[PDB]
Amino acid sequence: SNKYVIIPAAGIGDIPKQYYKLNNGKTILDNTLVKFIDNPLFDKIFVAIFWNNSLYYNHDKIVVCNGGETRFNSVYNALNVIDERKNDDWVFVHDAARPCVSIDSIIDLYEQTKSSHSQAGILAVRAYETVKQVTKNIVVKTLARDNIWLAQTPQLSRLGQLEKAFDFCYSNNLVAKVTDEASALEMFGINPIVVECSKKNIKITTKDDLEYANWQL
Amino acid sequence: SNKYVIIPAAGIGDIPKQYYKLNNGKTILDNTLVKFIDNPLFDKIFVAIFWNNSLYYNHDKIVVCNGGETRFNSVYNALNVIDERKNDDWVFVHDAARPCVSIDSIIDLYEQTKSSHSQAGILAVRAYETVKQVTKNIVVKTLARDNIWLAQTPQLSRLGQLEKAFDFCYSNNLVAKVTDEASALEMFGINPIVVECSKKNIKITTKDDLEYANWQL
Repeated sequence: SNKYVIIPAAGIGDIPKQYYKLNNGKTILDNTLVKFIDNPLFDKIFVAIFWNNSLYYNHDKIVVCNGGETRFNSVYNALNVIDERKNDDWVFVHDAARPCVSIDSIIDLYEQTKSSHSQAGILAVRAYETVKQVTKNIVVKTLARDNIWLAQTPQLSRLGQLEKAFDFCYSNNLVAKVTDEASALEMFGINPIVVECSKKNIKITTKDDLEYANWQL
Repeated sequence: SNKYVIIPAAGIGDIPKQYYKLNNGKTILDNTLVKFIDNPLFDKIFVAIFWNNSLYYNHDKIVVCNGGETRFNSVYNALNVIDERKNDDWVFVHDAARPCVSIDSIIDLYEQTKSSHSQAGILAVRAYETVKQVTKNIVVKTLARDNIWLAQTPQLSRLGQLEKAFDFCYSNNLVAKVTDEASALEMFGINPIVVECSKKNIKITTKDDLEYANWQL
């Protein structure tokens, strides 16, 4: 089957953070697109968001499409733009700002997911710190240990089932409750496997993990 | 009032990970003890666990005491060993393996906590990644966004109320449900404030964050 990557734009929730030339004059989005562009495992990459002058990519593998109100919508759109898509194709949804994901992790994810009952999987890191929930800088609830992970991307699923979960969530107005790809699947009744990546795989939100990203290399 | 620091041993759950000379021949525990040893804000530090030959500290500010079956117990013990303790003293419980916490954060925590209704506070980082819960490497549940933080230490509380929460949790067999200091307080009916630290403040569990720790410096 074919392997597709969807890379969403996100501001949820002028000049998106993803046009940020970080180190080596290398745009934060472009550095991410690299690991999938230069990899024959991925057939097409759907970048959803004036992209003429982004500009680094009017590349063969790259297909641009219309981002939406939310991450969910951008991914939904991207799915809807995959012509000649088949139920058994593969979709990796990935953060525009994670150019630190390792190849070993992506491979582990694909293989393990491919042999799973679910046919869905996410990269994830285990949570050893206590998860709290907070209202107005006050701790309102706490989570009992220990089966807790923070989800990292790529998140991977067979295409057909992913589209059905998305249609299900959209048509039932569960979009706001949707956070990652896995949560859409779970609401649809599909529970993805978890594949441990490295804490080195982080999303670039702050100036601090930007530093981590540079010392990363 | 007096400011006490409790630093627990933890293996939960021969030669504890805390006798690990990391960089500069500087033991992971010792590097942590540094930020509190060399700071006049802290009056005494209780290190709970053959400590003669640990060895770097038979120091003035340092008091050793008997660690327990769990982190809860080690802290409980340490509380019970604070002679001349007063209800309005302060207790910072801190991870033996976080020598990366910044002074600014500790100060922010103390001040904000001191002027709060709770008189308890924790350092914390916001969670932007989706929190999952997992059984047998399979995602069983997911958390709806977005009021989610991972708790980091120090965790800080007035002494009296902390002892009452601990007595309450012990005497009601809630110890296994206890994860951090804040969770003991919450079960006691006290909700701590949250003070945002930096993602740079991490616990040394892996070889990867050990690398982060060295590039940290």
